[PDB]
Amino acid sequence: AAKAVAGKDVILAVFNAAGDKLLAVAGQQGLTVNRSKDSIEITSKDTVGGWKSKIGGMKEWSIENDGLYVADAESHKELAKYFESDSPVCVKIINQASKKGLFGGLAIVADYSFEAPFDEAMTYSVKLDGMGALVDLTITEGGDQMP
Amino acid sequence: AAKAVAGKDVILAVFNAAGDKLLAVAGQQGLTVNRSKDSIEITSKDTVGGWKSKIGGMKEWSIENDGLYVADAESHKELAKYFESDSPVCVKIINQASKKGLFGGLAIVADYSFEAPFDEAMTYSVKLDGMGALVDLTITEGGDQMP
Amino acid sequence: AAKAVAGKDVILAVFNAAGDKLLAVAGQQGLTVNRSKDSIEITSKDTVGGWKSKIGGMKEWSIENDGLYVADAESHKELAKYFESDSPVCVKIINQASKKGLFGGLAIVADYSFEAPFDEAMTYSVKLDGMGALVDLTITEGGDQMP
Amino acid sequence: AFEENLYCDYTPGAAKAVAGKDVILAVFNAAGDKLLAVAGQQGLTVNRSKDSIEITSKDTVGGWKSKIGGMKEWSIENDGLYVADAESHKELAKYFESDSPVCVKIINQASKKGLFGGLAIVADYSFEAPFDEAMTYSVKLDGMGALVDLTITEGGDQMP
Amino acid sequence: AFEENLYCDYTPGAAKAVAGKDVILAVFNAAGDKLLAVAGQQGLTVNRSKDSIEITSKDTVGGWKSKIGGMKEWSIENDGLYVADAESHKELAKYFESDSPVCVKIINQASKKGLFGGLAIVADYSFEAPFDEAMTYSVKLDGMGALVDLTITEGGDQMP
Amino acid sequence: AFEENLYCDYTPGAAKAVAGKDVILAVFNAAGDKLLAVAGQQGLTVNRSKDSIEITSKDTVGGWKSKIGGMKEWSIENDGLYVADAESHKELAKYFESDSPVCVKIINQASKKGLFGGLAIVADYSFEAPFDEAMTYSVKLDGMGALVDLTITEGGDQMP
Amino acid sequence: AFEENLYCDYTPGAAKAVAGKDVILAVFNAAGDKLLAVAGQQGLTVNRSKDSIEITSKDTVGGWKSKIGGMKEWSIENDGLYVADAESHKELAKYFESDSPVCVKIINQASKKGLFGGLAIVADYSFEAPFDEAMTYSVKLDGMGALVDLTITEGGDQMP
Amino acid sequence: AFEENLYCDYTPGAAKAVAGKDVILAVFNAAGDKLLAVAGQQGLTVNRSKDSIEITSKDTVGGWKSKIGGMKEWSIENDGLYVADAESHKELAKYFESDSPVCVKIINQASKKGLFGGLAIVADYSFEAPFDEAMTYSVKLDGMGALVDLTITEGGDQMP
Amino acid sequence: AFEENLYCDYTPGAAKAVAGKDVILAVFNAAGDKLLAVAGQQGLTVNRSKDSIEITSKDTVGGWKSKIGGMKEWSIENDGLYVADAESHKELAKYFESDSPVCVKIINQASKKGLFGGLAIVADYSFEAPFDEAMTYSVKLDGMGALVDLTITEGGDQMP
Amino acid sequence: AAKAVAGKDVILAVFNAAGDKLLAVAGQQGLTVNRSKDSIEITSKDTVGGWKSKIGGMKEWSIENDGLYVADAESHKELAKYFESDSPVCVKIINQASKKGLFGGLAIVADYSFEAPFDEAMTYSVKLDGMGALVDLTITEGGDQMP
Amino acid sequence: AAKAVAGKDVILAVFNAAGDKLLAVAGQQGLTVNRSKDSIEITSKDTVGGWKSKIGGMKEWSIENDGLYVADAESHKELAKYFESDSPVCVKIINQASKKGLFGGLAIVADYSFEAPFDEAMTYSVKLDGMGALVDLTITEGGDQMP
Amino acid sequence: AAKAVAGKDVILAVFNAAGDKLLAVAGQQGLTVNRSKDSIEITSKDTVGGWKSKIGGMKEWSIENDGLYVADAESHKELAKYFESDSPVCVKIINQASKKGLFGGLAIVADYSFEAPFDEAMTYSVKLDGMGALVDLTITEGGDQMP
Repeated sequence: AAKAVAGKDVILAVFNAAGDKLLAVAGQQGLTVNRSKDSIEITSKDTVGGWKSKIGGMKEWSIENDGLYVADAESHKELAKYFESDSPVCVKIINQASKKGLFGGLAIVADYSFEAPFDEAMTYSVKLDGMGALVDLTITEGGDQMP
Repeated sequence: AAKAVAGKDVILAVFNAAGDKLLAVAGQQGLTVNRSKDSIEITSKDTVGGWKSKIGGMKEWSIENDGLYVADAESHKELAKYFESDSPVCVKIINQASKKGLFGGLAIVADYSFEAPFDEAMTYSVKLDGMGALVDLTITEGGDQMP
Repeated sequence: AAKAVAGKDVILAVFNAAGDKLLAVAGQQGLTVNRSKDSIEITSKDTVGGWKSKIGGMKEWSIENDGLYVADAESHKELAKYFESDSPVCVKIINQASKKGLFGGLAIVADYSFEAPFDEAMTYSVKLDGMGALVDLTITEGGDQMP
Repeated sequence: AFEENLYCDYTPGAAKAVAGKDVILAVFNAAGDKLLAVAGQQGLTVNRSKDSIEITSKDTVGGWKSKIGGMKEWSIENDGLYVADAESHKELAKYFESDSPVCVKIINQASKKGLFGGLAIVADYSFEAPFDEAMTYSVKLDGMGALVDLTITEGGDQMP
Repeated sequence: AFEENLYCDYTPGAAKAVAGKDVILAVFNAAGDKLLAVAGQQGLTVNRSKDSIEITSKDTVGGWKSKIGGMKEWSIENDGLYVADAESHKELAKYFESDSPVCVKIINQASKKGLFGGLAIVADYSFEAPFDEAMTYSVKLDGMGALVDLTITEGGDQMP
Repeated sequence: AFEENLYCDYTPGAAKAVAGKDVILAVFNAAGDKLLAVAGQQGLTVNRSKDSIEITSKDTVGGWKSKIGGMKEWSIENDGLYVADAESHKELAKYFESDSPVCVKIINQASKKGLFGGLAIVADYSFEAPFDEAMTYSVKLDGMGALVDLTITEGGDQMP
Repeated sequence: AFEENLYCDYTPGAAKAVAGKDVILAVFNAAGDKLLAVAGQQGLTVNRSKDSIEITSKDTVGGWKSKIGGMKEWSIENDGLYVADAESHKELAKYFESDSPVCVKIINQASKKGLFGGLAIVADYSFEAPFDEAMTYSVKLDGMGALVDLTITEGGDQMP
Repeated sequence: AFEENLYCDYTPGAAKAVAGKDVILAVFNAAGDKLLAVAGQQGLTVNRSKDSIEITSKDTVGGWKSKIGGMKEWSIENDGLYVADAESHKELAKYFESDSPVCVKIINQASKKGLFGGLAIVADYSFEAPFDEAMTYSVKLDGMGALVDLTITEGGDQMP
Repeated sequence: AFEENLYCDYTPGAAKAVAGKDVILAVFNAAGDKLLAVAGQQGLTVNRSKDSIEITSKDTVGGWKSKIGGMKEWSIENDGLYVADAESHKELAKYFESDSPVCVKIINQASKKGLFGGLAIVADYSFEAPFDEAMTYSVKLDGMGALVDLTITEGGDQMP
Repeated sequence: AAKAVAGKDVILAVFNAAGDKLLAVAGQQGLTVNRSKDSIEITSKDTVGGWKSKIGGMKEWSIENDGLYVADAESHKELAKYFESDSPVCVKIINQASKKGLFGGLAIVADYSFEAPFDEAMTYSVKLDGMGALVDLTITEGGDQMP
Repeated sequence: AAKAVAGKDVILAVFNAAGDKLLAVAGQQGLTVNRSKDSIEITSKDTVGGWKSKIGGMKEWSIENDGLYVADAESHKELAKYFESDSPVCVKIINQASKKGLFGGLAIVADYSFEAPFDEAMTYSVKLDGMGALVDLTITEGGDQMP
Repeated sequence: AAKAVAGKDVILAVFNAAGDKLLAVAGQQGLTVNRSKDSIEITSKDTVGGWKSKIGGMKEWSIENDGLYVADAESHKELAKYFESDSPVCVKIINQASKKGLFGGLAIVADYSFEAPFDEAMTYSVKLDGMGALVDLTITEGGDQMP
């Protein structure tokens, strides 16, 4: 196999308003994807043993991406438009090395903040909150649009 | 393009009481702009799937700025008046290298505090809470009054 | 005796969908097994002494795992299937040095998250919440299927 | 799911629970040919009560109060998200204004088994519009006659 | 918005939710030519109830209590931030002092569709002045007559 | 405050709020020449209620319950910190023991505009002294007639 | 467990506690041969009350009102997780519809000792299905006669 | 405390607050010569109310309801820590069983001024003993007659 | 404990507090020879109330209602952990079923002083078994006559 | 101007009991002045836009000063009396180099704590909670009594 | 005197199920004996002064022990049985250098978790919650059984 | 003056049961004295200004003391007796260099724990919570017994 995938090869990609171009957000430096599921309590004391009973609940997901900020790139000119208009955004995760998509979904820009240290470059941070199903493209055929 | 914006060129500017001067806050050493949106829950389980559904909620913004404190400069004697008079203040974010405005809005001085360590220079911290819309000047035409 | 067990010799393994193959989670780098019990307070102050009285409650367990992520790994292609289908999953802990099983049980994939730096390899994290009893195999006879 | 099920007991002998995301309230349309699930559902409560008449006779040994059972009533409350365009809510309003009996059913949409069917009356059709929330609706149905239990009676599996 | 909607589905088939910031209360002015949106609105409650008369006959097989639907009534509750200078607030006071029946409407200002219009009486017009908050008002309107549902009836879309 | 108000809109077109620290209760002295602000004020509530007389006639088409406007009453709740030697607090007690009507006014200091004036009786003058807090008082006023709304009428703007 | 029990006293002389996971409500089937434990039990409440008749006679020195004991009543409230297919939950419906009295027993399944057995009527068999949890049931039984305390009377220890 | 009080203003013009730790309830002994402060005082509530009589006549212009003041009443509720051997608690019981009126005075021990004196009867003398706390008592006093305030009337300054 | 007690005052001049772990409820057995402390005690509440008769006559100067105290009543509420085999619990049930008055006493087990003795009726004897806790019990006793206060009367200190 | 103020020149001074002597708190090693205001929420959603509305709240202030502790110092025999007597203390902040006062006000000694390491000298910490207005002496005329 | 006691000399010991043997739990590397007493507040402000009156409340204790985990050690084969059976366990803290016992008690295994990093040895952590009195053997005579 | 006080000279001592002997706790390495006062909020907004009004509340104090633990020392054989017997302890903080007492008061032993690290010596920690007045000896005459 590959035995690893270098972190500099997976990127976040945003669909433009018409959906014609998959713009990779410029200045990407970090990325984390959270996928969680709740747990319900079916603990009813008619069962032998001594262990607590649980089942699976609801699933949700989120994405955090931060990096260097340039305000002129078309990718950052779209994130502002989506943020101000409260429109759902289409996000995809691309392994630009193996040329395969990873995870696509609809998200809402929960945060768009950025910092300007005096001895560094102005860095930006983005949080996207999950809106519906996060389609696992590693288990589902298709989803390989490159840009 | 630019591929980056060095942090020593993004500054915070404040409109004076009359509004005729855009005074740059002296002693600036750090700048953080936070922009957040709430996320509402509409999970009703007559919907197929298995992912917890959300929409985007209400938007808010704020600015933190810290640095060296100078007591006699014009800028620092106006933040005192704004804090004391309980008046909204007009704030702007300026890229003093690219000479483009970034974000302007009305803000409230929520925190105006400072520290005087013995073996260092006496530093100040400022927090401004957003009152209403924060205009993204990177997507809107205008907003370039420099000083 | 052994006086110790090297930490690279203890691994986490998962049963496939039909349960005919025990697959070691590819990319394993860390592991933590948490087993906790509740405590009930029975302080009825008709009792001489002066120390607070307690008894035992219910027992829960969970597993934290993390390591390097390989997308094509069939074990990683099965954890996704278990997470998506909300189906209980059979997990086991193997000491590959002594070829002895340690802990097996049914769990729910509560969290399946992964994060990718810019200067490192893409890492993955898994949280498994106990769906009932976790049978310790070091006290009970059996449980030694190796793969 | 193997090793002779030594620690993983996958044997199905019961469910031990029914997730609330699977019990749904359904209403028959005006024609009675289509079962519609009330859209935006988020809660459901079925109350079944029986009156208790006292028959205490003051010439009996003991010291306990004697009681007998009376009549039975049933009611349903259901709240959730309100979408005024859903045809199910375009059906509830017509029943509310027409003062007509309405046919209601409770479906375990995961077990594909009916639970309780009956004829009820829309006693209250109210809803809330918080400024920072989504508009929620509340529905109260008062029973008109017997609530037929489908867990002990055959049939009642019209799924939609 | 592409890849054949493999993961992003924007297809319009419903709303699936109605944000409460999209539903407002509108009041007709005295002359009836201007619909004023009550300024400072923050909460909205609509109550619609029907009684239940019992006709339990002691000669009916079964064991359940028989009923029919009673009289119908309705009411509105509102509350929000109060300014004494707004014209809409300058109309509620006039109606309250004059005992004049007031025409009220519920507007989905997002979908541009009316919901409920009717004549009501201002039963309660109260307000508070908390020292560490903003002075806020609460209004109760008791329904006089039918609550004309605009979701089933055609028309009633005056937005102002 | 400039750039043609491109992002900072300083135009005053309304208040959009009235902070609760601006609405005070004022009481006329015995002579009626001095308006005293009740010292230590921390909370205020004004209740205005109207009764509803039902005229439901069993010969009306429709299906909704008919009601009209009844009689109107009003009351005021105040609470705050109590200092015994304050002139205002030495006057409410006098009105309380003498059972005399007391003239009350609601004043917005920021707008310098009267809101509501009337005659009331102190139906309750109670206060608590928690050990770990400051001793606070509460006053309940019931009004015998017209609560004149100064937001729609001319005059009545005395500040004290 | 040793060192002459210097710091560890394992001596059994009482229970000093009875965990709630050891008290089970059980029901006799229609035939009366099978004792079924109500599946999904999560809470239990036993209420036993007596009335108090007053005999305050004014010709008695003192100043305290005199009372005696009235009649005795008892009831059981039990709530928990609900599965419709369970055998115990299927008799409760049959008992509830048939008005038939039900024999109920409360058992310390850890001590294998009966506590309270008697006849009761199912006054309420209601249940709720929240959308974000498992659907739960609640049961109320009112006692028609004596509740025999098995802790002071010999017998009554059937385990199922 | 200087620089012409440029920033530090001590100048006494009021108290602006009265700490609750300075307000203590005290009772007169049976002989009436010793004023004892109830030990363990932790809470105090002095309620004073006046009834309202309605004089609504259907021939009055306006549109509001007419009322006057009725009869007045007062009561005191004091709770705190309880010790059995204190003289104050060894005097309250003597009043309680003997059903004798007790003279009560509420005193500001800081300003050395009395506030309210009266004659009351212990209508409720209860106390609580939580296991993980100190045992707490509560007292309710109902007055027979006038509650003479000492803030408007001269005198009543005996401290003990 | 020294340096002339300059900062450490070890002189006992009062208690200033009585922890609730030192106040227990004890009952007399059927023979009346053993004082048994209720096992599993965790709470205790003693209520002592007195009625108030109004004697307001409409020819009295003032404005306050005239009141005189009526009859006196007392009651006790206890709760805590329940163990079935405890002797005190095997005595309480016998009194509950037999309608026999029980002699009850409140004991300060630290100071070895009796507090209150009386005769009571077990009005309520209920207990709960939450699934994630220990089975708890609650007892209500209503007094048939005078509750003898032992803090004012000499005697009554039988400790067990 | 000065472009900065050295931190070893900002000191805290306390008025004595009679108010005749402004004592510099002996042992000063640090100083922090916090000034905060609250924020009221006035979101009325009959207003177009999409950004959250706020107004000015309630203002308060506090000071924390820490350093080395000398018990026999006159200033440390005054703080103890104020702390024990529950009396307001008049505090002032001095730029002892520029001979200009900064802020004066009445405060309550909320905390007076001190810690004594084994291998270092005995240090003390003081917290003063503001009772009312913190008068700024930089935008107001006067207030320059040095001692 | 000794003026110190080495930390490699204090050990935790467990009485087995029969109680005939005192087991030194293998792999010990850390101990923590926490003993706390609650405080009840008796502030009644009829008392002169100005300080908050308190009394002593209820007492409790707990033990934390972490170290290397060798599963085959028969000492660990008793901790597992106690954890699974919810039976109280007799615990003694022993100074193997002075040959004196310190603290005996009846405790419950409230937490039994362990960690397996790939670059270290498998470490285990155990929490024991006190069910009643912790007998201090330093004051009381007896309690000197080592094994 | 002194301008400083060495931390190795501020030492904690407690009184024995009879109170005839002042014993310094053997093995102490640290000491912390906390003295706190509450603050009520009395903002009545009929007042001009714009700041928040506060008065002082109740006062209470506490002591933290940790160091090396030696069991045979008589002083540690007195703290254990107090902790077991729930009796108040008279504690005094003295300056063994200037032979001056600082603070005396009654306290309860709220927390008496200790650590046994593998590569260190056994260390102990003590928390004392006072019931009422902590009389400071630096402003009052007396309290000067060293032993």
